[PDB]
Amino acid sequence: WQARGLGTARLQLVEFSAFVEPPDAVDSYQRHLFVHISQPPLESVDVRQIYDKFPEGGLRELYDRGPPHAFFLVKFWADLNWGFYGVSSQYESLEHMTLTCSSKVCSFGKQVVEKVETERAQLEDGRFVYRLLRSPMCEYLVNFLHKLRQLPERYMMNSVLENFTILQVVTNRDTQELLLCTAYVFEVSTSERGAQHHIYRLVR
Ligand SMILES: *C(#N)N1[C]C2=C([C]1)C([N]C1=[C]C(C(F)(F)F)=[C][C]=[C]1)=[C][C]=[C]2
Repeated sequence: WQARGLGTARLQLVEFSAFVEPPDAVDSYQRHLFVHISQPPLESVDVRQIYDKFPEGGLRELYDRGPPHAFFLVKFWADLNWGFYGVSSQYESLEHMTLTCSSKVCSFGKQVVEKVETERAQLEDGRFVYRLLRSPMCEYLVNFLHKLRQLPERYMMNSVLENFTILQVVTNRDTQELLLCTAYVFEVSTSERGAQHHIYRLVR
């Protein structure tokens, strides 16, 4: 009954990216992905080890109310060499729901920006999809990339990214119940390698 991917029986994640398109993309399009998830049981990380990096809206509260199986950790190795900055998310379910998608950016485990969005069902192939596509990146985060990208040393980037975390909570708006809560922790990938992720189940 343990998850094989990032999702529950009640809300799969299909794809997720954050990307930059250069102003030169109007003529000859190209995409650069800082992070990307496109979609044997997932490896397991104790939720108590990563309380310190998120508020106390907090990870402890949200796991306490549950459900435990909805909680996931993604480590990202960002690709940080490369305009419009966008984040695209897509989800699926078998229910018609209305989704509310709360993205908390935390620096040293304090909330620094929050984004909250709604997306309603679109029935496609017996399936409900929720397309949150090309949402413009929050200005702090685009600034946090340009500043982070000019660091002399990648261990400096990881040192900064050590204290930079993001908490996404996806809830049915109507029923107010939690569907999917994802903890993001960041490293920089080396320049020759592109973006990577490892996805864990948060347990207790
Ligand atoms: C703001 N803040 N944002 C616009 C937005 C965001 C961030 C997310 N969350 C998210 C962002 C990243 C990355 F920093 F861009 F890599 C990684 C994971 C989650 C989601 C939707 C819109």
